[PDB]
Amino acid sequence: MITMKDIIKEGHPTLRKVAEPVPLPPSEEDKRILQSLLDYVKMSQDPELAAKYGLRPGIGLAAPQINVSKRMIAVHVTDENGTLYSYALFNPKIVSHSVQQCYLTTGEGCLSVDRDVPGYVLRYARITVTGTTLDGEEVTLRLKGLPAIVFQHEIDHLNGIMFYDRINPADPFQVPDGAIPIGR
Ligand SMILES: CCCCC[C@H](CC(=O)NO)C(=O)N[C@H](C(=O)N1CCC[C@H]1CO)C(C)C
Ligand code: NI
Ligand code: NI
Repeated sequence: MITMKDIIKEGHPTLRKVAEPVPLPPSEEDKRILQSLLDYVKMSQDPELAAKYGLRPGIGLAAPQINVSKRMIAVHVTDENGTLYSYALFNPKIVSHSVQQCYLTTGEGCLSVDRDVPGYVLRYARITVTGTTLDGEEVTLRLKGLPAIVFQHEIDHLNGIMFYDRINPADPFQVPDGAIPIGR
Protein backbone atom coordinates (compact mmCIF):
# COMPACT_ATOMS: atom_id res chain seq x y z
CA MET A 1 0.00 0.00 0.00
CA ILE A 2 2.09 2.76 -1.37
CA THR A 3 1.03 6.38 -0.77
CA MET A 4 2.64 9.66 -1.80
CA LYS A 5 4.96 9.55 1.21
CA ASP A 6 6.62 6.48 -0.30
CA ILE A 7 7.32 8.24 -3.64
CA ILE A 8 10.81 9.66 -3.95
CA LYS A 9 11.38 12.88 -5.84
CA GLU A 10 13.70 14.11 -8.55
CA GLY A 11 17.13 14.62 -7.05
CA HIS A 12 17.10 11.27 -5.28
CA PRO A 13 20.03 9.17 -6.66
CA THR A 14 17.91 6.09 -7.01
CA LEU A 15 16.00 7.74 -9.85
CA ARG A 16 19.23 8.02 -11.98
CA LYS A 17 20.54 4.47 -11.39
CA VAL A 18 20.07 1.52 -13.75
CA ALA A 19 17.76 -0.89 -11.92
CA GLU A 20 18.79 -4.50 -11.13
CA PRO A 21 17.05 -7.34 -12.98
CA VAL A 22 14.79 -9.53 -10.79
CA PRO A 23 15.76 -13.21 -10.35
CA LEU A 24 13.01 -15.53 -11.64
CA PRO A 25 10.94 -17.33 -10.47
CA PRO A 26 10.37 -14.35 -8.15
CA SER A 27 10.72 -14.40 -4.36
CA GLU A 28 7.50 -13.81 -2.45
CA GLU A 29 8.87 -10.37 -1.56
CA ASP A 30 9.55 -9.31 -5.14
CA LYS A 31 6.05 -10.48 -6.09
CA ARG A 32 4.71 -8.41 -3.21
CA ILE A 33 6.51 -5.32 -4.47
CA LEU A 34 5.39 -5.66 -8.12
CA GLN A 35 1.80 -6.32 -7.01
CA SER A 36 2.01 -3.19 -4.88
CA LEU A 37 2.96 -1.07 -7.93
CA LEU A 38 -0.05 -2.36 -9.89
CA ASP A 39 -2.37 -1.87 -6.93
CA TYR A 40 -1.21 1.75 -6.51
CA VAL A 41 -1.72 2.55 -10.18
CA LYS A 42 -5.26 1.08 -10.11
CA MET A 43 -6.21 2.70 -6.79
CA SER A 44 -4.70 6.13 -7.58
CA GLN A 45 -7.22 6.37 -10.42
CA ASP A 46 -10.29 6.22 -8.15
CA PRO A 47 -10.48 9.83 -6.93
CA GLU A 48 -12.20 8.75 -3.72
CA LEU A 49 -9.44 6.23 -2.92
CA ALA A 50 -6.74 8.75 -3.89
CA ALA A 51 -8.14 11.33 -1.47
CA LYS A 52 -8.63 8.78 1.27
CA TYR A 53 -5.06 7.41 1.25
CA GLY A 54 -3.10 10.37 -0.12
CA LEU A 55 -2.32 9.08 -3.62
CA ARG A 56 -1.79 11.09 -6.83
CA PRO A 57 -3.24 9.58 -10.03
CA GLY A 58 -0.76 7.74 -12.19
CA ILE A 59 -1.40 5.54 -15.21
CA GLY A 60 1.92 3.75 -14.72
CA LEU A 61 4.56 3.21 -12.03
CA ALA A 62 8.12 1.84 -11.72
CA ALA A 63 9.93 0.29 -8.70
CA PRO A 64 12.62 2.97 -8.54
CA GLN A 65 9.91 5.56 -7.74
CA ILE A 66 9.34 3.96 -4.32
CA ASN A 67 13.17 3.66 -3.88
CA VAL A 68 13.37 0.00 -4.97
CA SER A 69 16.14 -0.34 -7.59
CA LYS A 70 14.68 -3.37 -9.35
CA ARG A 71 13.25 -3.92 -12.84
CA MET A 72 9.53 -3.90 -12.16
CA ILE A 73 6.80 -1.82 -13.82
CA ALA A 74 3.01 -1.48 -13.68
CA VAL A 75 0.74 0.00 -16.37
CA HIS A 76 -3.04 0.61 -16.22
CA VAL A 77 -4.23 2.79 -19.05
CA THR A 78 -7.11 3.00 -21.52
CA ASP A 79 -6.42 3.94 -25.15
CA GLU A 80 -8.37 6.28 -27.47
CA ASN A 81 -10.67 3.45 -28.58
CA GLY A 82 -11.55 2.62 -24.98
CA THR A 83 -9.42 -0.53 -24.63
CA LEU A 84 -7.73 -1.17 -21.23
CA TYR A 85 -4.07 -2.16 -21.04
CA SER A 86 -3.25 -3.40 -17.55
CA TYR A 87 0.08 -4.96 -16.76
CA ALA A 88 2.56 -5.75 -13.97
CA LEU A 89 5.90 -6.97 -15.39
CA PHE A 90 9.28 -8.17 -14.21
CA ASN A 91 12.30 -7.37 -16.38
CA PRO A 92 10.47 -5.50 -19.19
CA LYS A 93 12.43 -4.53 -22.31
CA ILE A 94 11.58 -2.85 -25.60
CA VAL A 95 12.92 -5.30 -28.22
CA SER A 96 11.88 -3.23 -31.25
CA HIS A 97 10.10 0.02 -32.06
CA SER A 98 9.01 2.23 -34.95
CA VAL A 99 11.21 4.89 -36.39
CA GLN A 100 8.12 7.16 -36.48
CA GLN A 101 7.60 9.15 -33.28
CA CYS A 102 4.59 10.52 -31.36
CA TYR A 103 4.04 12.78 -28.34
CA LEU A 104 1.26 14.05 -26.05
CA THR A 105 0.50 17.70 -26.89
CA THR A 106 0.03 18.40 -23.17
CA GLY A 107 3.51 17.13 -22.38
CA GLU A 108 3.96 14.57 -19.59
CA GLY A 109 3.87 14.73 -15.82
CA CYS A 110 5.80 12.50 -13.40
CA LEU A 111 4.85 11.49 -9.88
CA SER A 112 8.47 12.20 -8.79
CA VAL A 113 8.50 15.71 -10.37
CA ASP A 114 6.73 18.52 -8.49
CA ARG A 115 6.61 21.23 -11.14
CA ASP A 116 5.37 22.07 -14.62
CA VAL A 117 8.09 21.02 -17.05
CA PRO A 118 6.87 22.34 -20.45
CA GLY A 119 7.43 20.73 -23.83
CA TYR A 120 6.80 17.78 -26.04
CA VAL A 121 8.26 14.44 -24.83
CA LEU A 122 9.21 12.54 -28.03
CA ARG A 123 8.32 8.86 -28.01
CA TYR A 124 8.19 6.01 -30.51
CA ALA A 125 4.72 5.59 -32.02
CA ARG A 126 4.86 1.79 -31.83
CA ILE A 127 6.90 -0.61 -29.65
CA THR A 128 7.19 -4.29 -28.85
CA VAL A 129 7.85 -5.18 -25.21
CA THR A 130 8.76 -8.49 -23.56
CA GLY A 131 8.49 -9.19 -19.84
CA THR A 132 7.32 -11.78 -17.34
CA THR A 133 4.05 -11.51 -15.42
CA LEU A 134 3.22 -12.19 -11.78
CA ASP A 135 2.19 -15.69 -12.83
CA GLY A 136 5.34 -16.45 -14.84
CA GLU A 137 3.89 -15.85 -18.32
CA GLU A 138 6.48 -14.45 -20.74
CA VAL A 139 4.70 -11.92 -22.87
CA THR A 140 5.43 -10.12 -26.13
CA LEU A 141 3.28 -6.97 -26.36
CA ARG A 142 2.85 -4.96 -29.56
CA LEU A 143 1.72 -1.51 -28.43
CA LYS A 144 0.98 1.88 -29.98
CA GLY A 145 -0.13 5.35 -28.93
CA LEU A 146 -0.73 6.24 -25.26
CA PRO A 147 -0.21 2.71 -24.04
CA ALA A 148 3.19 2.63 -25.88
CA ILE A 149 4.09 5.98 -24.35
CA VAL A 150 3.31 4.77 -20.81
CA PHE A 151 5.47 1.69 -21.23
CA GLN A 152 8.36 3.85 -22.53
CA HIS A 153 7.98 6.24 -19.59
CA GLU A 154 8.09 3.44 -16.97
CA ILE A 155 10.85 1.49 -18.70
CA ASP A 156 12.85 4.75 -18.86
CA HIS A 157 12.74 4.96 -15.06
CA LEU A 158 14.47 1.54 -14.93
CA ASN A 159 17.32 2.99 -16.98
CA GLY A 160 17.69 6.12 -14.87
CA ILE A 161 16.05 8.29 -17.55
CA MET A 162 13.49 11.04 -16.76
CA PHE A 163 10.86 12.29 -19.19
CA TYR A 164 12.36 15.75 -19.58
CA ASP A 165 15.54 14.09 -20.98
CA ARG A 166 13.44 13.56 -24.15
CA ILE A 167 12.24 17.16 -24.51
CA ASN A 168 14.07 19.25 -27.11
CA PRO A 169 16.59 21.38 -25.18
CA ALA A 170 16.59 24.13 -27.84
CA ASP A 171 12.81 24.77 -28.35
CA PRO A 172 10.71 22.51 -26.09
CA PHE A 173 7.82 22.83 -28.55
CA GLN A 174 9.78 21.98 -31.65
CA VAL A 175 7.31 20.30 -34.02
CA PRO A 176 9.05 17.19 -35.35
CA ASP A 177 8.44 16.53 -39.05
CA GLY A 178 6.25 13.46 -39.48
CA ALA A 179 5.74 12.88 -35.74
CA ILE A 180 2.20 12.13 -34.53
CA PRO A 181 0.93 14.73 -32.05
CA ILE A 182 -1.56 13.18 -29.68
CA GLY A 183 -4.17 15.32 -28.02
CA ARG A 184 -7.82 16.11 -28.61
C1 LIG B 1 2.08 9.80 -20.27
C2 LIG B 1 3.28 9.02 -19.72
C3 LIG B 1 3.47 9.09 -18.18
C4 LIG B 1 2.48 8.16 -17.50
C5 LIG B 1 2.89 7.88 -16.02
C6 LIG B 1 2.82 9.10 -15.04
C7 LIG B 1 2.99 8.57 -13.61
C8 LIG B 1 4.51 8.28 -13.43
O1 LIG B 1 5.29 9.17 -13.07
N1 LIG B 1 4.95 7.05 -13.67
O2 LIG B 1 6.33 6.77 -13.52
C9 LIG B 1 1.45 9.82 -15.15
O3 LIG B 1 0.39 9.23 -14.80
N2 LIG B 1 1.57 11.11 -15.69
C10 LIG B 1 0.34 11.81 -15.84
C11 LIG B 1 0.25 12.21 -17.33
O4 LIG B 1 1.28 12.70 -17.85
N3 LIG B 1 -0.96 12.18 -18.00
C12 LIG B 1 -1.83 11.05 -17.65
C13 LIG B 1 -2.84 10.99 -18.83
C14 LIG B 1 -1.93 11.25 -20.02
C15 LIG B 1 -0.96 12.32 -19.49
C16 LIG B 1 -1.39 13.78 -19.68
O5 LIG B 1 -1.16 14.30 -20.75
C17 LIG B 1 0.34 13.11 -14.98
C18 LIG B 1 -0.92 13.98 -15.25
C19 LIG B 1 0.41 12.76 -13.48
NI1 NI C 1 16.13 1.22 -30.78
NI1 NI D 1 7.30 8.65 -13.93
